[PDB]
Amino acid sequence: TLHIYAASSMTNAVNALVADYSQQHDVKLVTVYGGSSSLARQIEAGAPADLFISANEEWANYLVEKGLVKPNKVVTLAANSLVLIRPTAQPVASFELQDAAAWQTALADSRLAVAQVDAVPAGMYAKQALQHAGVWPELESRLAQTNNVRLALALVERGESPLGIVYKTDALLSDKVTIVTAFSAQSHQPIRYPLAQLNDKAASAEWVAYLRSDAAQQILQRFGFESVS
Repeated sequence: TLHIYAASSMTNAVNALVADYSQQHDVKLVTVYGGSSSLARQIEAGAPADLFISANEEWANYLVEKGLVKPNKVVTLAANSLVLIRPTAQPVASFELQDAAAWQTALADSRLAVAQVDAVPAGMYAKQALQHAGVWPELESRLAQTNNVRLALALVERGESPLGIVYKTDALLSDKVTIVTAFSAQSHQPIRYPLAQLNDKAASAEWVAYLRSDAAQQILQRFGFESVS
């Protein structure tokens, strides 16, 4: 039994990857999805985990620093971009991201859906982008912060939040939301997903080899992830 801990934004792609792999190989792959920060802290506490996929470099390096992953057992798997979404049934024309007043008009009496901004990668990237737009001090007090990016997505899908900040890949799989605009590359740190191998089991190594292979990369591309050079 292999235990894979993966950022919530990886839910669908890892499910697809497990499915593809599981036909050629007689191994039981068990998956746990959640915010990358929470997953990492669970692993640090001793949770059985063979592999970890984070939505930022920092949480995988956290495990290296603590001595639970060797530095050469982390490889970058994929990249993403960050988007502003709305519920499909609630239209809002795009606006100047640096226009704090246009944010407060779109929000109206609601809150901006984001993952927890201090620790969850999607929240950290959101905060960076809003800081870069020059609108953070205004929006600071108008967030609905969730434990992971998929819970942020769901607030928007339900129409509870009229705007949210998620990854491009999260929007792409949902018909209940529409992309308002994408944040610029300059607005946040490049979104990169490391894959950390937490032990030397042969099965962990063969999984990693598959995840780095062309077959796995084609699946990640189809779910909307970006390649890394």
